[PDB]
Order: sequence, then C-alpha cells, then structure tokens
Amino acid sequence: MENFQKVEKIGEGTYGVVYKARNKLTGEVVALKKIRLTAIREISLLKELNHPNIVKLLDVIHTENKLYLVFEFLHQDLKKFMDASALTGIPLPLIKSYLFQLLQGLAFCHSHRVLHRDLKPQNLLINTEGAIKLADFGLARAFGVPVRTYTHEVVTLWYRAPEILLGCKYYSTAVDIWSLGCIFAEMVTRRALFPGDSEIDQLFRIFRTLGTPDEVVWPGVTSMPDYKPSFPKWARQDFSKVVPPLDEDGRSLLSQMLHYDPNKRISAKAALAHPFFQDVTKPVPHL
Ligand SMILES: Cc1nc2ccccn2c1-c1ccnc(Nc2ccc(OC[C@@H](O)CN(C)C)cc2)n1
Repeated sequence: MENFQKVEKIGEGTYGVVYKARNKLTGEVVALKKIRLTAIREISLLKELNHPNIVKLLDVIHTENKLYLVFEFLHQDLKKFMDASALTGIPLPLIKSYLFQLLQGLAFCHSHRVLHRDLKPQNLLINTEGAIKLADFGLARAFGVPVRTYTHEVVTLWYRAPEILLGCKYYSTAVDIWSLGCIFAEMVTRRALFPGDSEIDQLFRIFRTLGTPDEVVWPGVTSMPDYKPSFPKWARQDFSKVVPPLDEDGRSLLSQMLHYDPNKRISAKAALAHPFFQDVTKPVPHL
C-alpha cells in the first residue's frame, strides 16, 4: 500500500472498494481492490487461473486486517456500456463477440473446476479493442455471496440460477451458464430478462417465462429444499416473444443456456461449438 499511488476511486464491489492505482516503483497502472477483513489460500490460488478472457489477478497482499487484490486495469464495465447503448442497442456482431469471449472464459475456469457463481454486467469488463473479461472469478467460493454488499447495497438476484433459488447446496458450473444466458438476453433486448426484487419474485418471474418446472423437465425438482407444491403453474412462453430481434441460432443457444435441469443445460464448451458462432467476428466497440 505504501507501494501504490491511488489515482481515483473507480467503484464499489461486493466485498470492497476499488481504486485505479499506479505502482510507485514499477509505474504499472492497476485496479486495486481493498477488502476490510482458508479464504487467503483459495484466493491466492487464483493467481494461476490465467486466461485472455479472465481479468488478470496480479497479486494478493494480506496486511493489517485488510486483503488487497491487485488486478490488471480495464477501461470500463459492461453495465455502463449497456446503459449508454439503451437508445440504440449494442450491434448484434458485438454482442456475439462478447458472448463468444465470455464463454471461452467460462470454459477455461470450469475446466479447472472453478466457478464464478455471481456473474452480472458489473463484473464483466471491456477495453477499447473489443475484448471482454470476467472479473471476481473465485471470490464467491472464498467469501460467500452475501445478501448485501459491504456498503449495504442489495446484491442483485436477476442472474441467479433456479437451483440456487430452490435451495440446492451443491451447485455446478451450470449456474454460470444460466447467468450468462440472462446477460445475453439483456444485451439483445436492452431490458433485464428476470428483474426480481425478492427470491420468490425472481423465481415466479422465471416461471412465468419458462413455465413452472415439474418432474418431466427437471427430475428431482419437487424434492428440492425450497420447492413448494403450492407454486402457481404457469405455461411456458415461446422464445420468439422473450428475445425477439434475435435470430433462430441465437434463440436456440439461449434456450439451451436456460434449461431448468442443470444437468441438461448446455456447457460452455458445447456452447462455443454452437452454430450461432459460425460467423463470429471481433468488432471494435463504439464507446
Ligand atoms: C475487479 C473489479 N471489481 C470492481 C468493482 C467495481 C468497479 C471496478 N471493479 C474492478 C475492476 C478491475 C479492473 N478494471 C476495472 N475497470 C473499471 C474502470 C472504470 C470503471 O468505471 C467508473 C466510471 O465509469 C463511473 N463512475 C462515475 C461511477 C469501472 C471499471 N475495474
């Protein structure tokens, strides 16, 4: 910390504040997250989890009842880009590029048995070249996903997999594919797919769109800890209605990313092979 010149506050994460900084000795420009504090061991392991579509974790500094995470610096987050693109939309080829790259990042982490578990537009970071990277990979497993952040902000439920909401204790890499599918839809329509404002509102929003799950589509669902037989039974909607602009390859991939049964939900690796990415390219974003 005596080693970093703080440049400016860039924001507030789930666990702590984030600063743009300059290493006072190497002159490296970084993003510095400061967390007011097994977690150290696990976080420290993430330094080897390196991929072009994962935000580089340069260093972990544990001193004085604080845990500092030193990240490579990216230009901005995807949420801000989506917000600035509200009136016109992010062009389809760029959406497809970002999804392709994000899936590469998931496939890498999942191959090493590391899940994110709390993906959302805010922790997807982009640069001016056309790249997109996943941040905060592995921090959920180390700290848990709390109800409120360190600043008492509500942690969003919009991207939470149904198996998590139904109280499953052992989630799989499928939870990240769900979240990523919800973000995909949001980029395409310029509205959140499932903007729930409580756990049951989140669940019932999913159900009104995808249909109330049963034993036919999801074996074991009725025996999950928070399943109630009294859940209203809603009919499944046609995807044609859910994400309309989107062509059939797009809808096919999204429907497979939103399968109820985690065991049937498409893997990141299988998703990369999907015909939607036949014509994928790497456009430069208009920021
Ligand atoms: C890892 C990480 N966590 C967070 C949490 C909040 C904000 C940033 N981060 C990062 C992080 C890591 C690497 N690079 C970046 N870049 C970055 C830069 C500027 C950003 O925007 C701030 C302004 O656009 C808006 N401001 C007025 C609120 C956001 C992210 N963020």
